[PDB]
Amino acid sequence: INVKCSLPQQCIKPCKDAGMRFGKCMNKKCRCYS
Repeated sequence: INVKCSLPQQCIKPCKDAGMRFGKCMNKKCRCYS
């Protein structure tokens, strides 16, 4: 899914359902990481 990009510190919103905390910004997309 096309999602904006941002640091893992401010990616909790898009990574709330996943229940993750960390993340990775790349390819104009933010990934959720445990």
